[PDB]
Amino acid sequence: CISVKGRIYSILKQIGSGGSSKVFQVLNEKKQIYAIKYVNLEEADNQTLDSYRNEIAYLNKLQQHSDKIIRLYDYEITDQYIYMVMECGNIDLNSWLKKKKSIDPWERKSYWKNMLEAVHTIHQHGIVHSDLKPANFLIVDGMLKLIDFGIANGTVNYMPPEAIKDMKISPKSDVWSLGCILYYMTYGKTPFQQIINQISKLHAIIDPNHEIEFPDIPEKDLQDVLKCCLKRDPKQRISIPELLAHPYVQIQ
Ligand SMILES: COc1cc(S(C)(=O)=O)ccc1Nc1nc2ccc(-c3ccc(NC(=O)[C@H](C)c4ccc(F)cc4)cc3)cn2n1
Ligand SMILES: [Cl-]
Repeated sequence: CISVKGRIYSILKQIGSGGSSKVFQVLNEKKQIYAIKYVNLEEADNQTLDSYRNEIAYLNKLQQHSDKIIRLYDYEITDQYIYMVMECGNIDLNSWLKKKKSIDPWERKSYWKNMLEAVHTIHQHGIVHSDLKPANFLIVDGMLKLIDFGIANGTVNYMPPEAIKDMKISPKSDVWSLGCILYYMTYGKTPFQQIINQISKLHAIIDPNHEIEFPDIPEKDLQDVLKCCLKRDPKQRISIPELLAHPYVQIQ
């Protein structure tokens, strides 16, 4: 059992395991299920501490706004630890993408509508996630949900081109990454999943004369979204507001 704000939660099991953190499935007093995230601050430098405070502040704040942000029922913070008590998932996306070989199309689209609402609402509060990946979303009553904001602190397929020339972050960056996910969700893999040598996989992402391949398919709209989501020049890439009005999410 765990105590947050003098409330007892019988642990049912581990679900998540970071270096300094855990996620637990958990029964409350009335034996309703919840996920609780534990973070251990014992070893946490001052920025890492501010990053946590910020992510939490912003996750706290976007409760009102969107059911597509992971619900957060309560939290405690202390110099030693953090507990966050949250609605409990079925499974993350990275998980659910690996097993599924064949995806119903009215359900891929429902999930895409869900990703757009979520990322739309963080863009409206000046949050660019800057590292979107399926890990960052969670299925919850068949509804897809964002669980973090890329503020707090090993795949590389979802990385947008402009990211690689950091070496300035516009919400377009997120659109690329949502792209990369949607691509996997229709062509069973990410765009640069074939190019295993990483030094060159980076070179492919930035190269305009390199051509991402979009197999012709039944939903032409969906083919259009992916091409528009994966334009290298971010000012030519399609905005979240644009994507929300695209036939693909609009035509029934
Ligand atoms: C059976 O349940 C399952 C099973 C399987 S599995 C093993 O089948 O793949 C998989 C999943 C579930 N459920 C589940 N439910 C929930 C609810 C909430 C979250 C959740 C919410 C927010 C965060 N936030 C953060 O990690 C960020 C980085 C953060 C936030 C605050 C900080 F101070 C520091 C960092 C992270 C996780 C995760 N899960 N996961
Ligand atoms: Cl509660």
